[PDB]
Amino acid sequence: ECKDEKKITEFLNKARTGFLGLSTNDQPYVIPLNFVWHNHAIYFHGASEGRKIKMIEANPEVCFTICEDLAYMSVIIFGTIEPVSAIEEGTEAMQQMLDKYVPSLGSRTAIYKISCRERTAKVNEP
Amino acid sequence: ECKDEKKITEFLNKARTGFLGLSTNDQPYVIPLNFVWHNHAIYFHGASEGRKIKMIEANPEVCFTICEDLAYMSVIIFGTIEPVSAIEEGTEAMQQMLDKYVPSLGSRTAIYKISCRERTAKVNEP
Ligand SMILES: Cc1cc2nc3c(=O)[nH]c(=O)nc-3n(C[C@H](O)[C@H](O)[C@H](O)COP(=O)(O)OP(=O)(O)OC[C@H]3O[C@@H](n4cnc5c(N)ncnc54)[C@H](O)[C@@H]3O)c2cc1C
Ligand SMILES: Cc1cc2nc3c(=O)[nH]c(=O)nc-3n(C[C@H](O)[C@H](O)[C@H](O)COP(=O)(O)OP(=O)(O)OC[C@H]3O[C@@H](n4cnc5c(N)ncnc54)[C@H](O)[C@@H]3O)c2cc1C
Ligand code: NA
Ligand code: NA
Repeated sequence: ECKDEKKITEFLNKARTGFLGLSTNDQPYVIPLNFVWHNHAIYFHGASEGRKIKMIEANPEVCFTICEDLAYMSVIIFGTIEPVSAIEEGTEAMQQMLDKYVPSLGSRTAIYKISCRERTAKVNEP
Repeated sequence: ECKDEKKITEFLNKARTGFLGLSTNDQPYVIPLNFVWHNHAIYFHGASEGRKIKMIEANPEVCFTICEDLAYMSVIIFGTIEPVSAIEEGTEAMQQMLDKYVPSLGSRTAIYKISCRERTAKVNEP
């Protein structure tokens, strides 16, 4: 039931893959995504078309769950998602990603931002 | 947009962690779980108390997403979840898990079963 803000941040900076949970009606949908943790927020680059985007336009309340090694730590982030229009925020977040992953989603894409309303972390046995 | 039933099965047998997506109202909740793929279904052992179980009793329509290495493969499973009362199905599934993970959730637990109504797989670049 962890609460060490530096450990979590380190984890959120290193973790490669996160799982975005959406729902319209009572029908959940969970997809893996590359992401960066920046500001007090999760950003990812994504095609601005698809099931994920229909659901978001319908219901921007989302969940983002990350879980990995360095016993297992898992973080869950609740908040609301929205596409980024701020050019510089958008550009920072993109550079932050290349730096993270590299130190076609093709036609029409955008940067998306989940504002961290609530966050919970846990360390787990097996 | 893969469709090789043997490759997927091999993947579902080996993958360590899955992500269970639930919703009540328009509020998603995603948690990581140990699991086995058996029958045409996902089973896991879990405490029969907690947020996960309140939501399930309210809305048994769920999503289960698995994503890992052996380029990246990701599988999404849609279906309905329910606790297992069948003693032998329950016992097979439990043995299947020990064999998978080992070849406190404490008080009150159960085996849960997501019946695979629909399944989709994908292989991904980065
Ligand atoms: C490790 C990894 C990293 C990824 N990183 C990113 C990224 O940063 N940005 C990004 O946009 N995408 C990323 N993806 C793919 C991401 O899941 C896509 O956005 C998603 O696959 C397509 O989204 P959609 O809802 O618009 O798809 P749609 O094409 O509209 O999906 C419709 C149907 O296709 C199936 N489906 C969709 N996605 C998947 C999936 N991933 N696996 C199995 N079935 C699926 C579902 O059954 C769904 O109902 C990554 C995937 C992996 C595995
Ligand atoms: C890799 C790994 C494997 C796991 N395998 C299993 C397993 O097979 N069976 C099992 O029951 N559990 C497993 N867990 C833990 C699983 O997530 C628990 O069921 C869950 O953590 C508690 O479920 P709940 O909704 O009843 O929790 P509750 O205690 O009722 O949760 C209430 C609040 O706690 C927070 N929270 C709950 N779970 C997590 C979490 N995992 N990470 C961060 N915050 C959380 C959320 O903010 C939530 O709103 C595993 C976890 C990890 C990381
Ligand atoms: Na993972
Ligand atoms: Na994973």
